[PDB]
Amino acid sequence: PQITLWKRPLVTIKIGGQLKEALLDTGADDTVLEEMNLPGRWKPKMIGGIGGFIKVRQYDQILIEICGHKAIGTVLVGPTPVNIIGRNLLTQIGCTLNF
Amino acid sequence: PQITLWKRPLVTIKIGGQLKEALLDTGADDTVLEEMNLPGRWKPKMIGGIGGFIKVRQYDQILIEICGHKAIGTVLVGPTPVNIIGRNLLTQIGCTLNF
Repeated sequence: PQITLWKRPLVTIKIGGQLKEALLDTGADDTVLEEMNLPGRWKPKMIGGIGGFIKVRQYDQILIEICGHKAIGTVLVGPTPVNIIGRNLLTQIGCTLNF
Repeated sequence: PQITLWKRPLVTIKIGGQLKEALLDTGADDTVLEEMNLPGRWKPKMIGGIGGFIKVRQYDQILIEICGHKAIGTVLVGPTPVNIIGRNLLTQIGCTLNF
């Protein structure tokens, strides 16, 4: 799919049996999702953005279907107001920027 | 140019006669640059991201050369640790996401 940018690049994702909307974000090193329950063992971690760092939980090898393309990777969970699909997963679905 | 995402999508921009590096960011509604001097008249504004909002100065119709492609649009200036090229300018250079 070719996605233009006049609107926020929001896509449908499926994780843990749940359906959600997430932002395909070229400016995020990592993938960070709003609060939700995931497969158990996690490591503490912090992430920075504009205006301040937040604490998040890091889960490894998590399956995530992004607009129909499966990918497994590290997923962080914490107090972000929007679901963010970062480069770690964008590279897995073969996503690129073009102009 | 086709840009993959294994590394941060940083490009060379030219603004106000200055050369800088900026992040092509699909997750930013606006374009926000680190502190710098611009063409005079500006309006106050705030932007939110992960962990907290910051105050910025909004400048209108600012010329900006992004990796060789000129674009004129609104550019914000404030305390961001990285130069961010948002969707308002990404649409002007015909930038799209593809997978």
